[PDB]
Amino acid sequence: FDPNAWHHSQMTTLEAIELSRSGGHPYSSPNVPKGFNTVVGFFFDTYDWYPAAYDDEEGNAMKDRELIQYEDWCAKYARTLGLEVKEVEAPAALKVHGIMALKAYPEALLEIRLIEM
Amino acid sequence: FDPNAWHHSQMTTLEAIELSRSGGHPYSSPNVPKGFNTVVGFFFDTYDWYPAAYDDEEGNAMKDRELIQYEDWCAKYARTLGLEVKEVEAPAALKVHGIMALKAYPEALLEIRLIEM
Repeated sequence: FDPNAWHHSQMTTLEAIELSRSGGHPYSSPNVPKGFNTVVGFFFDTYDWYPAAYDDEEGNAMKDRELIQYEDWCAKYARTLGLEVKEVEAPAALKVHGIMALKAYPEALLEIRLIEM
Repeated sequence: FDPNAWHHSQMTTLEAIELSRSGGHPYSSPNVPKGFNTVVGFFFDTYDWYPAAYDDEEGNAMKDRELIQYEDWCAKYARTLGLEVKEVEAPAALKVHGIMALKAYPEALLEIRLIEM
């Protein structure tokens, strides 16, 4: 374990630790229109991120079987319900895995899937 | 057994039995636009109705605690999501309790609450 190593969250290990202790996370997208969020963003806005969360995935949250399911569900119901879906820039921690952009869904839809079910 | 005694579903006892045996129910509304349905309509379109279902309520399905919850849920999320909500004529089995109209929600919204949850 090295303190100075670059963490897969695209910051120093120390910075990752400070970020997690402050209740933050690295997976928020920039310039997300108000009332929208990405699945991964809303998930860690709700639940706690800890630096070792995606060690096995080398930081690629979008390999999480849990988050993939949520993403598939949100895509499905936003379409059948005629909801607006926005495209937003991926966070650096996902840009480094080849994900350039993410779908952002209405927060009410995320609330149903991520909190109620 | 009186086959011609009036059932609270607003048909003869015999008629209610025959309707139940054919997989029908008395709680559908007339002239519901395609892709919409009421809570009570969708519920019994999904699950089996039997004549004695609402003996205790003298046929007022909208006194069912479950169905009240589903209705409250759909009104809440239809509003927050900005979904279209239509007003439709109540079926006779509810007009007899003073309910003149029911709210009709998008079928996708009903699928979530009544089947997935």
